[PDB]
Amino acid sequence: TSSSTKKTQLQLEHLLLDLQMILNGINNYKNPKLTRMLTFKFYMPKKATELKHLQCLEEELKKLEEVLNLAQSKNFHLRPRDLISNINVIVLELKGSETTFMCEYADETATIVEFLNRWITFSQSIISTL
Repeated sequence: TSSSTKKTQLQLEHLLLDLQMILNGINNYKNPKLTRMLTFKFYMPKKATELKHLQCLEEELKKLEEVLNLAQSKNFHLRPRDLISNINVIVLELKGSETTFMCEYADETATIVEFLNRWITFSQSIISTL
């Protein structure tokens, strides 16, 4: 692979790992607020096959932050503000130069777990196809 491909694969892995960390940290037998967190409704991408589709993740990060404020502080090195800001920086760069592309959402909302599963899968998939 090229150097550009490799650094994109690296940004995507860093994105992956932070999304993974959030999901593991909230979705476990020990989190007494998981039930409450699952009541929130995340918008989902209609299609997520290309880096520009990360726009759909970006637009949900404020919501993600709000839900993460219910999590166990002890499960995260960073405060949710700082973790989400890091994800935001990576997403902004990975999605590419913003055209007239606002992203297209599915009608069905999803729990935080479904939402994070979608984006982790998306990231794993794109790494594999670069």
